[PDB]
This record gives sequence, structure tokens and C-alpha cells, in this order.
Amino acid sequence: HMQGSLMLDIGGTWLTAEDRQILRHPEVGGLIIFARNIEHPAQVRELCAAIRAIRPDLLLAVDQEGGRVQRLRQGFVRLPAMRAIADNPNAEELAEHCGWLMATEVQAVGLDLSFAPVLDLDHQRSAVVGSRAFEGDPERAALLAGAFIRGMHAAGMAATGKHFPGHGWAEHVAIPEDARSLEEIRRSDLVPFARLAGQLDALMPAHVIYPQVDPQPAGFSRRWLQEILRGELKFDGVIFSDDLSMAGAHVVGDAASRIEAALAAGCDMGLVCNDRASAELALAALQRLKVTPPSRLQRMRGKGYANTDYRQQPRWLEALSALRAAQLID
Ligand SMILES: CC(=O)N[C@@H]1[C@@H](O)[C@H](O)[C@@H](CO)O[C@H]1O
Repeated sequence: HMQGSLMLDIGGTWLTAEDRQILRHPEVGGLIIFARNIEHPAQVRELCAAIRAIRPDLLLAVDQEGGRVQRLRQGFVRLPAMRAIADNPNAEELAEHCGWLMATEVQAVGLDLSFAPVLDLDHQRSAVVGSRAFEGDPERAALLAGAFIRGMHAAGMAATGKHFPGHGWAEHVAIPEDARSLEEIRRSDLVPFARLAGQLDALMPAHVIYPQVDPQPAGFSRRWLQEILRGELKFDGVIFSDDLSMAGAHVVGDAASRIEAALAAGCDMGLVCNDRASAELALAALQRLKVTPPSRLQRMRGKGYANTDYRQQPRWLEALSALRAAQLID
């Protein structure tokens, strides 16, 4: 008897026979979509509606930030990279309009959540963060990200920060490492997570090892999650996990043990993406563990609804005009 949940994905654009069957299990708590699942706004809207007909309580998420990481394209406005938002005097509200406009549009197609914003610091070396972050100096990036979260919450969408405790300095031979003292990490990459700890609804851990703190990745470290995230930072939200079926991950064992290690470390929901066979393995482990969904998991449901006329409300006009006034909307 413990707590935990599973977030998986599908293959095509509509639900297959086994997709409907595997979704009916209560241990499955979420579903995340990628480019292979998206075609049109009216299509992804019906895709969510098809899922709610099966599980009205399921969590539907997607990777929708600004810049190169935007899965919703064919019918959606192209949002600029969050680094481009910083280079403006009115950048605080400019990021606030960006969070509101991103959440309202992805909620208009039936989705609950977007894994945004990135809280990583744009130092020189990490390439996977790059333009996805705001700036390199810490305290300003946390100010701009907090404004981005204000816009998301204004649209009724919960925000999830990525990637705890920091992916900006961690540079396929092994999983990247960040060999810096905890006192040195807290002075740099950790403070954006500290400032926004009480504001964020959820967090995703980085697939990074910090040797002077814990010998494991953050997504499995009881010390990173239970000792300093919940105790020191006083984060009372949802702890997602890294991709437990990550391509090229250096975690020996099957998905059944990867999800058990994450739940024991403090994670509430486990992600298995682009690997169906691993989703059944982790589902089978959660069933034999007899887990129930954590009470925090419902705070992630999007307070918006699938709306065809979301372009009618006034703020959509003011936000759209304010963003292209700074040359951000194409
Ligand atoms: C380091 C990185 O890019 N992390 C991504 C995260 O942004 C995304 O939300 C998640 C689910 O697709 O998968 C992770 O691997």
C-alpha cells in the first residue's frame, strides 16, 4: 500500500484497440502527446475528447514552450523562444502574455497541462537547454519565469518547472554529470527553483548526476527529492519523473524497477515515453504494488475547457498585439 501513478503515450493520431484497454487501468494517471499524435487543432481536440470518454479524470500533457520545442504547430501561433523574451524592457509582462497565450491555446484543444517553463540557466556548455532558457544570470531568469507562470495560472493551467535541480551546466557515453559542490550549486542553478518553489505546481527532475550530493540521478535521489526539495525548499507539489524509457539512458534494469525507484525517491507519477512494452511492465509493477494516485495529482487538472471561440475574449487580442509589438509573433 503506497502512492504512485503512471503517464504513458500512444502511437498514432487516434486511439487503437489496446490504447483504450490500457487506459482503463486506474494506475495510469496521465497521457502525454508528441508530434506523431498531432495533425490539426480539431483533431487533437477530438483525440482528447475520445480519451475523456474513457477516463474523465486523466491528465493530458504536451511539450509546449517557446522556440524549437513546440509540438503544436499546424493550427497554433508560433511562440518565440523564451531567450528572445528577455531582450525587452517590458519583458516581464511580455513573458506573462506568453504564458497566458500558450496555456489558453493548448487548453482550447482539450489538454490539461504543458511541461513549462524551463528553469535551467543558459550557461555556455549544456546544449539541450540552449535557447529554451531565459537568460544566464539566475535571479532575473527566476523573475521572468515567475511572470510566465502568472500567465499560465491566469488561464487555469498548472506550471511544471524543468529540470530540478538544474540542467544548465551538465554537459551519450554516460548520463551527464555536474561535479560541483552543493554550496556552489545552490548559489547558481538552484535559486530559480528556490524562488518559484511555492509558485510551481509541479517539477520535473533532470537526468543528471551530481556526485558531491547523491550518486544517483535527481529523478531517483531520495536526497534531492525528499531531503532538500520537499524539506529545504518546502515544495508541496507534484514531482514528475524523467523519461524512465529514455533513449540512451544509463539506468540498468527494466521499467518495472525504474518506476519503483522513482516512487520511493518521492516521485508521484512516472513517465514512459515512446516505448509501449515498457509501459506495460511499469503498469504491472504498480498493480502488484497496489498503488493509489497521490492526492496532489488532481491539482494539475486544467481549469480551462476545450473551446472553439478562444480567439474572442479580449485578452487574446491584447496579448497577441503586445507580443508582436515586440516582434515575437510571426
Ligand atoms: C532534458 C529534456 O529535454 N527533458 C524532457 C522534458 O522537457 C520533456 O517534458 C519530457 C517529456 O517529453 O522529456 C524530457 O526528456
